[PDB]
Amino acid sequence: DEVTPNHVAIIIDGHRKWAKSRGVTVQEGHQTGVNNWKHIISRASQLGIKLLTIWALSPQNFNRSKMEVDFLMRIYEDFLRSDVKELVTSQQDIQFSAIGDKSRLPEYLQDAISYAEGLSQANKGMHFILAVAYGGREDIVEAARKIAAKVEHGILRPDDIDEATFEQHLMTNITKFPSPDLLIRAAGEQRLSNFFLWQLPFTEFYFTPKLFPDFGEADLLDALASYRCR
Amino acid sequence: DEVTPNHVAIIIDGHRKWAKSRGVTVQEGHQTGVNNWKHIISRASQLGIKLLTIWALSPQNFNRSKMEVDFLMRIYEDFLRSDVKELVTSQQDIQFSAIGDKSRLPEYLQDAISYAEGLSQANKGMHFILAVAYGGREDIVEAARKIAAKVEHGILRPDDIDEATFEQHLMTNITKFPSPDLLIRAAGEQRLSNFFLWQLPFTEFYFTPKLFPDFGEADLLDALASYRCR
Ligand SMILES: CC(C)=CCSP(=O)(O)OP(=O)(O)O
Ligand SMILES: CC(C)=CCSP(=O)(O)OP(=O)(O)O
Ligand SMILES: [Mg+2]
Ligand SMILES: [Mg+2]
Repeated sequence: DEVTPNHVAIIIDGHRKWAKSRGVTVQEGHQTGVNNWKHIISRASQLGIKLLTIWALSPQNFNRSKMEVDFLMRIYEDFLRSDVKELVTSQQDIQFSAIGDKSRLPEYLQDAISYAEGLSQANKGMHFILAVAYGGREDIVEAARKIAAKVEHGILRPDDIDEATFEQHLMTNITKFPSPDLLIRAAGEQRLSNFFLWQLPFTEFYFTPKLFPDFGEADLLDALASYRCR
Repeated sequence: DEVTPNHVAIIIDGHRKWAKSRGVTVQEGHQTGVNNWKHIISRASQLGIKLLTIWALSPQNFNRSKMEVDFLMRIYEDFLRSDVKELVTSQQDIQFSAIGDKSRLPEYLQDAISYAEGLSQANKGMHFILAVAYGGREDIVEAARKIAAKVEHGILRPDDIDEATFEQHLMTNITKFPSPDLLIRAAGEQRLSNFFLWQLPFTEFYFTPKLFPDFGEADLLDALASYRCR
């Protein structure tokens, strides 16, 4: 249909709460979370969603323990090496990109990223964006900075700045669907936590109490049925 | 306490639904809505909230019928002439400002605005912002434009642009609490509808099904008790 969102974005959350309640380590909470992604992605592809964004890491998250953050970075490298490789080379023909401040990830993660982006570069199936070291304020600031540089070199005048111009300097300029139709946030909190900001003026929000390690294909289906009801 | 938000913002909504269900005119839905404001404002003042923002009109709302929009503009002039005058001159000593594209309101509304802003100019009680012809994308765009002009005149260089700089060119630069701690939206929809965007990265969202003509002091209390629970 057209009652199918073009862009769906997901804030993952609840991994430590989940660990805690399972009597298990937070690293294991994280790993079980990330293991969900591939099925979520496949399911969104089957539903004819054109873009799925999973938010994996904010700039503020670099304030957690070094050990926690390093474990996440490796779990993500592993995801991009096994799971994403499968997705891009499967019949789903998924296109992979990452957005965020990549300069800020270790070299090994940056390499995993460019490998999966190269591998999937010509694919024509659903776009999958992994937003990693991505923050909405930082995106806007960085847009404003690029536009200012262009102003400084006479390439652009101040009154040329409109939404559309602004939109082309954001990190979402890699899609024609920058603005999510549907934003899903697991684990019950009702806030954006410095995810997309510019990109959300008419996005439908969907909040579930479900902890993300428990979040599956059915939970995506549920979010979509809410969406179709609005 | 400090478990009292500094800034609370409210998206009003549900007036036509309410009219419809009361068998009454939408103009009357709107009037009964706006009549709620003064008690909401007084209550927020009593609770020690430092800033309340009520969003009265978006740029997209200029797409409704001319008659509807004109009725709203007059209802707002009346609010600023009777109710706000009382609030600013009462012991609550409320400070009034309006934000948004004021150029775009009729002259009579612009005059009501400057009169209430002058009247309350030296007050020291709670700040009350009426956001009228205000849209979050437009705010960001207009910020970016001012900053670009300043770049063009050598007043600012591109790498001087940071959050803080960005924040000082937004329409919320009239407060030291630009970012709401708590955002309330009546009538059940779960979206921002092009309200604040930059200002919301850590704002707590509170959605009530209550139609705004039915929204009173108790509903503000309820939103605050949810907030204190997060
Ligand atoms: C999805 C991740 C990367 C963003 C962080 S959600 P969080 O638990 O880090 O943020 P809050 O502390 O819940 O506002
Ligand atoms: C509070 C007012 C001024 C903003 C508009 S809320 P709305 O009913 O105009 O917007 P939606 O159509 O519900 O997205
Ligand atoms: Mg968390
Ligand atoms: Mg409405």
